[PDB]
Amino acid sequence: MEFLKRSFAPLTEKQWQEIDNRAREIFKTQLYGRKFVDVEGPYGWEYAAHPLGEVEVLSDENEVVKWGLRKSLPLIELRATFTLDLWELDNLERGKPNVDLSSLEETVRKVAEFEDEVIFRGCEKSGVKGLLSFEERKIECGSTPKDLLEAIVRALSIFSKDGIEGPYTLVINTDRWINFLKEEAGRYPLEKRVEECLRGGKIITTPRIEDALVVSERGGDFKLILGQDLSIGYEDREKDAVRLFITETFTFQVVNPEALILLKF
Amino acid sequence: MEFLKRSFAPLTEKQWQEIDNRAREIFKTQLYGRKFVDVEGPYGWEYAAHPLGEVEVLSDENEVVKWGLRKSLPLIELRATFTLDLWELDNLERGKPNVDLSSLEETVRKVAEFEDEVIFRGCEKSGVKGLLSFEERKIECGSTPKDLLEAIVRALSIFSKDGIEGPYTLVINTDRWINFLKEEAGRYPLEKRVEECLRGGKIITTPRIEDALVVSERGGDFKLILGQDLSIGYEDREKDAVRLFITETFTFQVVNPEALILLKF
Amino acid sequence: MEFLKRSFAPLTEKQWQEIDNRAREIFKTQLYGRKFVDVEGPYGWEYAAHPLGEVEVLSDENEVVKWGLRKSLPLIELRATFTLDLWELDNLERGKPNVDLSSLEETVRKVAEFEDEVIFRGCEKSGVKGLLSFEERKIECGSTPKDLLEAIVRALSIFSKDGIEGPYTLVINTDRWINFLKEEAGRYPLEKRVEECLRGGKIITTPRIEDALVVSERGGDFKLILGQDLSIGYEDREKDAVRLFITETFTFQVVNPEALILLKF
Ligand SMILES: Cc1cc2nc3c(=O)[nH]c(=O)nc-3n(C[C@H](O)[C@H](O)[C@H](O)CO)c2cc1C
Ligand SMILES: Cc1cc2nc3c(=O)[nH]c(=O)nc-3n(C[C@H](O)[C@H](O)[C@H](O)CO)c2cc1C
Ligand SMILES: Cc1cc2nc3c(=O)[nH]c(=O)nc-3n(C[C@H](O)[C@H](O)[C@H](O)CO)c2cc1C
Repeated sequence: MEFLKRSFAPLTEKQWQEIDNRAREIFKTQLYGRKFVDVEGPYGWEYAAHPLGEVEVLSDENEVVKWGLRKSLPLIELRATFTLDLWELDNLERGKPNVDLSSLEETVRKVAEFEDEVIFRGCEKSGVKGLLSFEERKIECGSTPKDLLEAIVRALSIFSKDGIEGPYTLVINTDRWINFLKEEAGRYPLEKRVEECLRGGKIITTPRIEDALVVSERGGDFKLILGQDLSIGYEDREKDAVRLFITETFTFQVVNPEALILLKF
Repeated sequence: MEFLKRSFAPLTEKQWQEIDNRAREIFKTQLYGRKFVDVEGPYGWEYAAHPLGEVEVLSDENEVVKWGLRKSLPLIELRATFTLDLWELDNLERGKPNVDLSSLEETVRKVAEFEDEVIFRGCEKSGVKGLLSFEERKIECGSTPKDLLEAIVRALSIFSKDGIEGPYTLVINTDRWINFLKEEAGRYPLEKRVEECLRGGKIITTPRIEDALVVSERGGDFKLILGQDLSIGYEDREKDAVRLFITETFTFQVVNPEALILLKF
Repeated sequence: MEFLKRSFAPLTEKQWQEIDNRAREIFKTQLYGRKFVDVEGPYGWEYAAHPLGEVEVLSDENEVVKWGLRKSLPLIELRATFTLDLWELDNLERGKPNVDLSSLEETVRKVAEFEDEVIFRGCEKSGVKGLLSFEERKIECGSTPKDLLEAIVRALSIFSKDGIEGPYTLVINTDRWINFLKEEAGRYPLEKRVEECLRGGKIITTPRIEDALVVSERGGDFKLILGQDLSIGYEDREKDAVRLFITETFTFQVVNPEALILLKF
C-alpha cells in the first residue's frame, strides 16, 4: 500500500482513525448491488484484463497458414478528490467529541452512485451489458395487492421448467411498496403473506430502479471482479487545508441469463 | 458519605431501613428519561466543570504574543427538605406493619419532575439545549391508524441515508395512544403491527411530552454526567419532629443530532 | 507530545539540540517570579478549569426545590511565532561553532515578560488578583541606610503577632540598592548588616517592581498551576526559511494574605 503516500501527511494516528471510521459506515448501507451478487477476490494493483475464451479469424481463404487474435475485457479505474481544514481538525487533541466532516460524506455518496449505475445499466465504451437489457424475460402485472401474489406464483413455474432451484428474492421500488401497504384494510399482515409464496424468501427495497424483479440465490450467475478495493490517499497541501482522494478498479459480467425475471407494472 | 450527618439523628437502624426502602420504589418508576440515554459514572462531591474543547481569542491584531481562554460547562446542585413525626415512627418497635409517610412521597414526586424538565426543555442560565429544540428534523403525520404506519416506513429511509443503524424506539403520549386503540375495530392486534415495522422494537408511553418521537439505540449520542447521586440526610430537630433533606449534582448534553426524528400531528 | 509536529520539519538531531539548548539558559535567569512561589505538577493538555469551592443561589424565596451553580477559575493559553534561515543553519555540519540565532532570543525575552506581568499585577478579564493589590499591609520607610534597618525590625514583630514563622526574604529594586551602597563610607559591610536582622535570610534584586517587599518561606501561600510547560513546535515553510512557535498554559492564586508586607519609600 506504499503507492498511497500516507506517511507524508501532517496528521496523527488518532486523526487517521477518525477519518477511516466514518466512511465505512456509509459504504455499508449505500452499496445496494453488493447484496445479491458474488465477489471474486482481489488480484492486485497490476491486473489489466480478463479473458473471454474465443478467437477471431483475420486471414484469407486460400492461405496455408491461418491466424487470429484472442479476446478479453478491460478494467475501469476511478479517482475523486476533496479538502479538509487543519485548525478544525486540531480540536480533537484538546478533547472535542464531534468534528465537522461534511465534504467527505458528500463525496462518498456521489462515488457510491457511480458503481450501481454500471451494474444496473451497463457501459457502452467498455463493452458491459447490464441487468435491465435482457428483454426476453418479461411478465405483465397489475396494481391491486392480489395481482402481485398471482404473478409470483406464475414466475415460480417458469423457474422450475428450466431446472433452476434455490432460495428466491424480490427487489422492488419504495413508493410502490408504500401504495401497496396503504391499499389494504386491517387484514392479515401483507409481509407474511408475501413471504409465504416465496417459500421463505426476502424483500429488498431500493431507490435505484423503477419496477420489480425476481432472482435466485443458488450461486454463480452474476460476477463482480475486483483488482483493488476502495482506498483513501494523500495529494498535497495549500496553506491551511489538505487534499485527499478515493480510488478503485473493477469490472462486471453476467453468466446465466435464466435466473432472472422482470415485472412490468 | 460523612458530609451527611446521619449518625447524629435519634433513630434506629430498622427505622432508617424503612425510610430508605420506600423512596427507591418510586424513583424506579417515575424517572422516564433514564430509560434511553447513557450514564457516565460518578466523579465525587468535588467535581465542578466539564470541558468542551475550544479556545476564544481575546487579543488584538498586531500584537506579538496572542492569548485566549478555555471553555466548559458548570454543574447543577439541588436540595429539598421535609419533616416527620416521632411518636408515629415509634410504633414500628411495638410491631405495626404500616406507618404514615405521605410527605416523603409528595416531595419525591416534585423532585422527579425537575430533572425531566431539564432533559426535555433545557436551561437558559446554565447553557443547556434540550431534545425538542432541534427543529430541522420534523415530519408531518395524521390521525388515522395507517398514517402512523406510513410515517414509520418513511423515517427509516432517512435513518439509512446517513449511515445510522441499530434497534429503534418510539416514544409517544398516552391519550393519543388510547384514541388510536379505540379507532380500530376487531382487526389484527395493533401492537404487533406496530412492532413489525420497527423490525423488532419497543414502545414507551409517558405524560411528559405532547407528540411523538423516534430514536436509535446503538450507543453514544446523549450523555448525562453525574457527580453525586440522589441522597438523604439530616438537618435539625424541633420538639416533636425531625427535618431531613434530599440532594444531587448533575449536567446533560447531546452529541450526534442525526439519531433523532420528531413527528408533528 | 505528538501534537507538536516535530518530525515533519527538515532538520537533523544536532540542529534540534542546538536550538533546544539556547532557550533553557535564558529562561533559567529571566523568570524572576519562580524563585519564591510554589509549583503544582502538570495535569496535561486537556485540563480546563480549577475549582473554588462555593455555590451561588439563583432560585426564589418560596419555592420547594432550590438550586444554584458551582464556581471555578479558567486557564490561559498562549502562542508566539518566529522564522529561521536554512543555508545559515547548514554550516553546523561543515563544522562552524557559532551560528546566528538572534530572533529566537528576542522572542524568548518578550515571552518572559508576559508571565511576570500577570503574577505581579493580575488580569481583569480572567479574574486574577496580584501581589501589589493588597493595600492593607503597608509600612512607611525612609532614604537613609538606618531607616531600612529600623523598618525590618518593625516588620518582624507584626509577623510574630499573627503566628507566622520561617525564613524571611527581601525583594528590592536595583537603582535604590545602588544608592544605598554609595551612601555609606567605608564602614562595616552593609550586606552582612542587612542579613543579620533577617536572622539569616536572602536578598533579591529585580527590575520588575519599583519599591520593596518582605515575605516568608515556610510553604503554601502562593500557588502557580500549570497544565503544560513551555514548548517549541513547527508550523510551515516558505522557500528559504522555516516557521516555529512557543506555547504554554497556566493560572495563579494567593491563599494566605498574612505572609506579605509592602514598604513605601
Ligand atoms: C491561541 C491560538 C491557537 C491556535 N491554534 C492553532 C491550532 O491548533 N492549529 C492551527 O492550525 N492553527 C492554530 N492557530 C492559528 C495559527 O497560529 C495561525 O493560523 C498561524 O500560526 C499564523 O502564522 C492558533 C492561533 C491562536 C492565536
Ligand atoms: C403511655 C405513653 C406512651 C408514650 N410513648 C411515646 C413514644 O413511644 N414516643 C414518643 O415520642 N412519645 C411518647 N409519648 C408521649 C411523651 O411521653 C410526651 O410527649 C412527653 O414525654 C411529654 O413530656 C407517650 C406518652 C404516653 C402517656
Ligand atoms: C556551492 C553552493 C553550496 C550551497 N549550499 C547550500 C546549503 O548547504 N544549504 C542551502 O540551503 N543552500 C545552499 N546553496 C544554495 C542553493 O543551492 C540554492 O539556493 C538553490 O539550490 C537554488 O535552486 C548552495 C549554493 C552553492 C552554489
